[PDB]
Order: sequence, then structure tokens, then C-alpha cells
Amino acid sequence: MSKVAIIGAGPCGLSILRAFEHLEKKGEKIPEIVCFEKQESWGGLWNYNWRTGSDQYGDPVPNSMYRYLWSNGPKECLEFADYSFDQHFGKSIPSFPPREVLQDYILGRVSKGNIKNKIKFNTRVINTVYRNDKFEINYQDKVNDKTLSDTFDYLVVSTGHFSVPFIPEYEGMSSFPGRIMHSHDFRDAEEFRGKNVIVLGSSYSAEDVALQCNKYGAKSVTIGYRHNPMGFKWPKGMKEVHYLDKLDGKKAIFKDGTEQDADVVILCTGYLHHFPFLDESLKLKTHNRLYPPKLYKGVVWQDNHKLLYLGMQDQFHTFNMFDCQAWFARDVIMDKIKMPSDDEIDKDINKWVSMEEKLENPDQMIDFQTEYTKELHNISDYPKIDFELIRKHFKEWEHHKVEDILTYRNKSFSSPVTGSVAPVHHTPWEKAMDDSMKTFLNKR
Amino acid sequence: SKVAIIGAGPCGLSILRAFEHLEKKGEKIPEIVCFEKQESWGGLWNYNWRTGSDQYGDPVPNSMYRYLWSNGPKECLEFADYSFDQHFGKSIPSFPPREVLQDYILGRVSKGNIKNKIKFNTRVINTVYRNDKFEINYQDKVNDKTLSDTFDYLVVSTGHFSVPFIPEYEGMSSFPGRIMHSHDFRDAEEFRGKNVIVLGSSYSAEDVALQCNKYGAKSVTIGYRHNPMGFKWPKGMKEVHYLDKLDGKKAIFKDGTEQDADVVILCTGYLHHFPFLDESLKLKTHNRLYPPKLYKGVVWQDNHKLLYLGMQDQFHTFNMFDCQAWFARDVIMDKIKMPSDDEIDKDINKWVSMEEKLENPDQMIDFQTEYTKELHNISDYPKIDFELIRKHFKEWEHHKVEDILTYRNKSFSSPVTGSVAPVHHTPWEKAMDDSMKTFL
Ligand SMILES: Cc1cc2nc3c(=O)[nH]c(=O)nc-3n(C[C@H](O)[C@H](O)[C@H](O)COP(=O)(O)OP(=O)(O)OC[C@H]3O[C@@H](n4cnc5c(N)ncnc54)[C@H](O)[C@@H]3O)c2cc1C
Ligand SMILES: Cc1cc2nc3c(=O)[nH]c(=O)nc-3n(C[C@H](O)[C@H](O)[C@H](O)COP(=O)(O)OP(=O)(O)OC[C@H]3O[C@@H](n4cnc5c(N)ncnc54)[C@H](O)[C@@H]3O)c2cc1C
Ligand SMILES: NC(=O)c1ccc[n+]([C@@H]2O[C@H](COP(=O)([O-])OP(=O)(O)OC[C@H]3O[C@@H](n4cnc5c(N)ncnc54)[C@H](OP(=O)(O)O)[C@@H]3O)[C@@H](O)[C@H]2O)c1
Ligand SMILES: NC(=O)c1ccc[n+]([C@@H]2O[C@H](COP(=O)([O-])OP(=O)(O)OC[C@H]3O[C@@H](n4cnc5c(N)ncnc54)[C@H](OP(=O)(O)O)[C@@H]3O)[C@@H](O)[C@H]2O)c1
Repeated sequence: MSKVAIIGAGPCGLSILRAFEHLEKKGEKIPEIVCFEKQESWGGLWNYNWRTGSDQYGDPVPNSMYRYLWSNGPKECLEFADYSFDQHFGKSIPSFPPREVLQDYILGRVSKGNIKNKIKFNTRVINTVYRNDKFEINYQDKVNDKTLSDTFDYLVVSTGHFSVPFIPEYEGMSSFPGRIMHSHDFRDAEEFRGKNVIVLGSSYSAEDVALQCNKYGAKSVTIGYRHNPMGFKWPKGMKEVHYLDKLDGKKAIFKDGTEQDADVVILCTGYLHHFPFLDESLKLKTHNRLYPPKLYKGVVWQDNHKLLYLGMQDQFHTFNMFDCQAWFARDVIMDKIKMPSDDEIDKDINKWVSMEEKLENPDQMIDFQTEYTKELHNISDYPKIDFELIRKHFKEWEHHKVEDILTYRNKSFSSPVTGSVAPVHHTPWEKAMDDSMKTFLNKR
Repeated sequence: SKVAIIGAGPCGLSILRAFEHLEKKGEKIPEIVCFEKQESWGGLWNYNWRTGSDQYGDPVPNSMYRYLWSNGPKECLEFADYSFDQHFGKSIPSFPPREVLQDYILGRVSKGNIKNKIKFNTRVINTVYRNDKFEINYQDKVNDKTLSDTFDYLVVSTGHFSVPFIPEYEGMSSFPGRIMHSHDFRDAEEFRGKNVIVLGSSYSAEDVALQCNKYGAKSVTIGYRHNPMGFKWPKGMKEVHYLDKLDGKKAIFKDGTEQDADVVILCTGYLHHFPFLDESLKLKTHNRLYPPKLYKGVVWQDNHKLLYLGMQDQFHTFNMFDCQAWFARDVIMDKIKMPSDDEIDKDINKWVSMEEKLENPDQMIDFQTEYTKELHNISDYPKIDFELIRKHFKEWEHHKVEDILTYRNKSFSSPVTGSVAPVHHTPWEKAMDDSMKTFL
């Protein structure tokens, strides 16, 4: 008889709506659920949006995906246990599909029944306090420019953590005569054809953005790193150098002495966990990491067990980890899973944080998130899926990237749900200029 | 008595300055706290390379770009209590680059204890009125912490040209180039050799188009929805009717025009945006010379201790903000008494009715002149010749129609000291370096 609020209708918010649907479909009564989504439509980061900065209502644009974006990990690692690739597509498809394809898969899982009607779109949650055993929530109806209010027994935060950019300042930016942007701003790589591009950062965004710039015709691409280089086998017109010292006109100067003509600087420097719409007492504060503290099983807010965060960990696993988290959260809301004592909660949190701090390389991290996810998987209803296969897949994928960063997307992996082997795509990724679902799925 | 001011741009600084005049004379003044989300005072007059949102996730309020020059005669915006002659110590041309006017603005408030009243990197986030106090929450950005305090009076001076209005046009989802708003514009060199599309029909469209051309754009094409600006555009520039869609690197207009396009710059205006005010306190309006619900254009009709500065559309700027500020100060000080609710409503209607009838720039200049002159006579802001200013604006509009490329080369006389501006050593079209250093 509870009333449940969900903030965000991306993969995480959809995971929990889906978790609740499984129960309703079996005949179980479920709580009233309201899901707030600031975008026009569901899909979260998987929606492409030309917009940058803030929208027509002055709401910051949560979209970070760009044109020509392809799955950066094996799709088999993110398959839904309750909704297989074979079921959705009706045939086996390659392991690294373009964004539109995976978006289609995400929305397909939830588009058959009553989930969509539970979501309020163009609606931005702006304020949350907890009082008298209820979450009092203010939200903006954007189209009408109006503040609305309601009260809930449980609150699920699924707003992701890759939308609000962290944007550091370097010397000389005030006088740089080119574009300075964050990866969050990146939209169509053709913008930089024939240009000298500087990329700053050492993770997935730096890696992929650098490659897209080169692929879509940049004159040069130079990656700066602060601590250690990615060390991948970069294409001809690409180099990796240490630490940007300053910009001096159309000239980037690095600490290792490198001087590079620069037309654009793309800061691929990460994002903030940003929750301006939550009271300070409810607000998770953390940098991007595999296991932030104060989250029992990485989900339940330690100080308020009716506040549940989804997807807030750094990610190797994605979709099916979100599912495992969501099924867990559903079961907490349903009172199927009972919270242990305060001391046992704190002890369990410390166990995972301590392991997390000790992680030293991707193999250890992959093992860590595997064990985290598998433990979640065993406490609830989420269907059979082979996390051991997934563990192996991730490690193979890391090896592929080291082997050849240009060709890792051409590899084939087997489904941890159905066993199906992905066919090799008709077009090598390094030559695949058209990112449409149509050309991917059609022959030739 | 305790007063909060939100924003330390020209308007917030105008009121801090108004209160300072009194304190300097020996009058006791209220405790004043001014919140500013930027690192430093100056408002829009600060250049910031950042776009979108900052390192703390706070939307960037800066909209000015590199190579920006004053777009109206500086003699129309001179401070009555701090002349250009006083500040610069010699006559200088009428259209200075941004840094020059920024230096003038901050110079007026630099000498005293005003700066110490301002909390920087501090963003007001919530405002409610209860028990006769404004309860205000603000984020200390650097520490990522929410702080709270209570005030008797609230002055909102956060401008209205920071949060962009950004309309969608068919084809944007697949356009192979940059789509941006003028609010994003930073350095025109970014577009050298590029086919630029500019959408809009006001000051941002006009100046951005010219900046792109001046800094080597291969072409510039301006789309208008209702009416063209009609200025005498430079050789490589044209003005066409209504963008229909983008189809690849192709901009297609309703009048059939097809134009090669590498970048689309939406110069489509800004929102009055106050997420940090309770719905009951929040001004809702489009850009216009006289929004309703603002007594003398300043006092919130439904709460006479909430005062908005600078929220009108602008011909006048600095010295109008001043007149509004001196007014607001005197209201806060209880020198000026509010009239009855009915006389307030009648007075607002009087000005709104006039504002709705304005038909052309001349009538608008006359309107804002009268609005400003009336404010001027209710307080003690010093002598300044608004009649001369009225004339200057009309002359400037004429200059723009005559030649949009040369209007900044014109000279105007100070309405404060009578000083005649010298013609700058370099014509605007050829003035590439916007540094105050090289200007002076
Ligand atoms: C550029 C990029 C590429 C990526 N590529 C891959 C990939 O190839 N493979 C992979 O497995 N993972 C990828 N990821 C990881 C990605 O985070 C997850 O796949 C997934 O999108 C996370 O889903 P989520 O629901 O947790 O957050 P999101 O997908 O960000 O969804 C959050 C939703 O909440 C909404 N929201 C936010 N604030 C509010 C508010 N105040 N009120 C109402 N609604 C709000 C947002 O509009 C958004 O729709 C990528 C991430 C990024 C940024
Ligand atoms: C691109 C551009 C060019 C212009 N050029 C000219 C010109 O040449 N001549 C001319 O006369 N006028 C010009 N103007 C008009 C301009 O509005 C005024 O000159 C003046 O800047 C207005 O000052 P203001 O204090 O009212 O607003 P602003 O200058 O915008 O100051 C508002 C301040 O409030 C702060 N703020 C906002 N929200 C918050 C919050 N929640 N908490 C704390 N602080 C906050 C902002 O950081 C900002 O510093 C221009 C405007 C623009 C946009
Ligand atoms: N499907 C795709 O192809 C694709 C493309 C983009 C993003 N993604 C996803 O988007 C999510 C986020 O990845 P991300 O790379 O953007 O974030 P991230 O993994 O959190 O990495 C942040 C990077 O910023 C660097 N950094 C921090 N401060 C810096 C500074 N002051 N100067 C320079 N560098 C700085 C960090 O390295 P240092 O501290 O050593 O400098 C780090 O490498 C991930 O899920 C990723 O998979 C996928
Ligand atoms: N010193 C300088 O050189 C400098 C440079 C830039 C800005 N400024 C200042 O910035 C402030 C704002 O000027 P502004 O021009 O940005 O704002 P503005 O005066 O409010 O004008 C907004 C423009 O947007 C247009 N518009 C609205 N909706 C549109 C749509 N859907 N598609 C296309 N156009 C649309 C409007 O024309 P339609 O409705 O007819 O389309 C209008 O011309 C002013 O104070 C100005 O002085 C000064």
C-alpha cells in the first residue's frame, strides 16, 4: 500500500519499473509508482540529443552521448537476463552495436505493458526532504513552468552520474582562440574535420573521443594524461603526451616539452555525482569509484533505509548489474528482504569498501564487480545469467583493447543468457562511418 | 535591518554603491550580504572561457565573447556619480572594448568596503518568505555545502541574459557541425573559413554575424522569422526568411534559400529564470521594456520587500540600474513609502499600457527615458542629462541604419561632464585586438 517515487527513466529507472512489472504480471499487488523524467522520453544517456548545456526551459542537458557512438564493451556483458538479445532481435547480431541498436533493446524490454504510463516526462525533480516518515518532493512541470508537490514512502534515485561534467581550468584558457569543451558537449565529430584536436584525460571518454576525432577526419589528435598514459596502440596521426602546462595561442604546451598546434581542447575529465534536488541529509557525496560508502549492498542509503540509489558505482558491468540492484531494491520496498542491524550494515559496507580500496588493476576490478553483482543476484528473483562467463568476457575484452584499440569492436562474444555466439559484423568498426541501426542490421 | 542582494553584476553593484553613498555621509545603513556565483564581481562584463556549467556543476552565467565591443554609445550608460573623465582622466572614444567598461564598472566600487560584503562562488538556491523574513538557502560551491540565513529585504539582481532560450529546428539531430546558442559564443576565430548560419533578429544576431565575418567566416547567413534587421550587411553576408530545416551541411529556408552550413548559432534570446525563488516571489515574463507586477519596475507587487533590478529589456543600462537602485535603497530605508495597493496597481497599468503601444525604436527610447527620468526624480542620484541621452540613442539608431559597420566609430558627448569623445585611432572593422591596453 506504499507510494514509491523514482527519479530518472534511464536504464536504472527502467530496471526497477521492470522489476515491479514482473511481480504485477504474476498477480502480485504492487505499490503505486511515480517516475519523474526531465527528458521528453525514456532512455537516459542512451538517447541522442543535439542539445548542449541547457534546454529550452533552462534545465541542464543530461545527455552525454555523441553521433557515431558504438558500444564500448561487449554487449553480451550487459544482456538482460529476463529479456535476451535473441528474444529482442530474433537472431544473433554482432557484439559491439551502435548506440541506436542498444537503445532499441533497452526500450523494447519495457514498451509492451503499462510502464510508460507511470512516467511523467519533461518533469524535473527539484527538492526532496524527509519528514514525518515521508519523502516530500517538489518537481517542476517544465512545459507549464510550474512547481508541483507530492509525498512518497520510498524514494529511488536513478539519475546516473555521467551527465554533470567536471571541468578543470588550465593556464591560457582565457586567451585560447579555439573551442574549449567537455566530452559532455561532444556531438558530431565532423565538426573537427581538418582541425588539430587536444584531448585531455585517461579513461573511456578520452579514448573514444580521440578515436572518433581521428576517424572523422581531424588533422591531428594529441592526448594529454596527468598520471599515466592509456598506452593503447594509437593510429598514425595520434599521440599521447604528459600533462598540459598551458595554452599559448593556437599552441598547447605540455610538461614533457611537447608543443602542439591546437584548434580545440576537449576535456574528457569525468563527471560529478550531483544531486541538487536532495536534502543534504539524503545526498550521496562521492567521486567515481566501484564502491562508494554509505550504501548498503551499494543501494540502500545507510542513514535512511527507504532511500535507494541505483547505478551510482563506476561501471564495468552495466545493465544486468542495474537489474540486480533494482530487483534487490524492489524486494526491500516490498519487505521481502529485511534490513539487518545497524552494526551489521556498517560492517558489511566496510567489508566491500576495504576490498574496493585494495583493487589494483582491471582484472581485480572486474573480479570485484562480478562478486558484488553475483551476491546481489543471489538475494533476489532475477533470472539465470552466467556471471562467470561475463567475468571472462571482460578480461578478454581488456586484452583485445591492449592488442589493438582499433579492432576490439570487431570481436565476437557468446551470450551469458542463451549461449548464442555473435557473428562478425559486415563492416569493421574502423571503417563503419554510418552508425544507423538500419545499416547495421541490414546486409551490406 | 538585514538585506540580501543576489548578483554582483552592474545592478547588484549599483545598489551596494547606493548604500555606500549614504554610509560615507555618516548615515547608518543596514547589514548587507551580496551573493555571487562567479569567482569575482562584474556580472556579464566578465569574460569566461567556460560554457554550459562550471567545475561545480553550476550553470555558467557569462554570455560575453572575445573581441566584444560596447554596442551602444558609452555616453548613454555613464554613471552620474562617477564620470568617465574621473575614471580615465582623459576623453576616450564612445565605443570601448569590453575590458574597458568592465574596468570602469569595478573602478566605481573598488575604493571602499563594498567588495568585503560579497560572498563569491556562492549560489543562492532557495528562497521562501515566512514570519516576515526571507529564508534563504545558498550553496557554498567550493565546500559543496548548503548554508542558510534570514533577511528582511531581498534584492534580486541576477540579470536576464544568462539562461538561453534554445529552439529546435528540423534536422538538428543529424546536422554534421556545431549547433550552439549565442550564450556559448567565445572566440570567433573558431569559425574562420566556415559557413555560419545565424538565427535571430536582435542585438546578438547582429553582432555575432558581424564578429564571424570580421574574423574570417567563409560566409554568414542570417535567418529571420518575422522581419529582417535590414542593415547594410558586408559583402559576404545575407539575410533570409525563416529556417525550414537542416539537411546535412545544408540550411534550407522558407524563401527557398539553400545555404552551405558548417555551424548554426541560435541568437534566439534568453529566459527570465529564477529557480531559487518560491513560486509566490518569482517574476515570470518575456523580454520587454516593462513587465507587470513591478511597481516602478522594481518592487514586487505582492511583496514590497522583494525588489528586482534590471529586469526590463534595455536601451538604457548602467544609469537606469542606478536610478532603480537608488529607488530600491530608499524603499529599504523607509524614505520612500509605498502608496496604496490600488494606487500601485493603477500606476503599473499606466506604464504597462504605454509599453504595449510602443511601435518603433524612437518610441521605445522615449518610453525608457521617461521611465528612468521619473525614477531619477524620486531619489538623490546625481545630475545627468537624460534629454541628451535620449537624443544620443536616436542618433545611434540612425548611425546603425546608415552603416552597421561604422556606427562604433562615432563620437558622443558626456551627459555628465559634456566631454566630447575622440574618434578612436582604429576603425572598428579593422580593430582586431580588443585589449584595453592597446585601445587606450
Ligand atoms: C557517453 C557515454 C557512453 C556510454 N557508453 C556505454 C556503453 O557503450 N556501454 C555501456 O554498458 N555503458 C555505457 N555508458 C554507461 C551508462 O552510464 C549506462 O549504460 C547507463 O546509461 C546508466 O543508466 P542510469 O539510468 O543509471 O543513468 P542515466 O542513463 O544517465 O539515466 C538518468 C536519467 O535520469 C534523468 N534525470 C536526471 N536528473 C533528473 C531530475 N532532477 N529529475 C528528473 N529526471 C532526472 C535523466 O534525464 C536521465 O534520463 C555510457 C555512459 C556515457 C556517459
Ligand atoms: C552578450 C551581451 C553583451 C552586452 N553588451 C552590452 C553593451 O555593450 N552595453 C550595454 O550597455 N549593455 C550590454 N549588455 C546588457 C547587460 O545586461 C548589462 O550591461 C549588464 O551586464 C546587466 O547587469 P545585471 O547586474 O542586471 O545582470 P548581470 O550582469 O547578468 O549580473 C547578474 C549576476 O548575478 C549572478 N547570479 C545569477 N544567479 C545567481 C545565484 N543564484 N546566486 C548568486 N549569484 C547569481 C551572476 O553570476 C551575475 O554575475 C549586454 C548583455 C549581453 C548578454
Ligand atoms: N560507448 C563509448 O564509446 C563511450 C564514450 C564516452 C564515455 N563512455 C562512458 O562514459 C563513462 C565515463 O567515462 P569517462 O572517461 O568520461 O569518465 P571517468 O572514467 O570517470 O574518467 C575521468 C578521467 O578524467 C581524468 N581527469 C580527472 N581530472 C582531470 C584533470 N584535471 N585534467 C585531466 N584529466 C583529468 C581522469 O584521469 P587522471 O586523474 O589521471 O587525469 C580520468 O581519466 C564511462 O562509463 C565510460 O564507459 C563510453
Ligand atoms: N555589446 C554587444 O555587441 C552585444 C552582443 C550580443 C548581445 N548584446 C546584448 O544581449 C542582450 C540580449 O540581446 P539578444 O539579441 O540576445 O536577445 P533579444 O533582444 O531578446 O532578442 C531575441 C531574438 O530571438 C529571436 N527569436 C526568438 N525565438 C526565435 C526562434 N524560435 N527562432 C529564431 N529566432 C528567434 C527574436 O526574433 P523573432 O521573434 O522575430 O524570431 C529576437 O530577435 C541585449 O542587451 C543586447 O544588447 C550585446
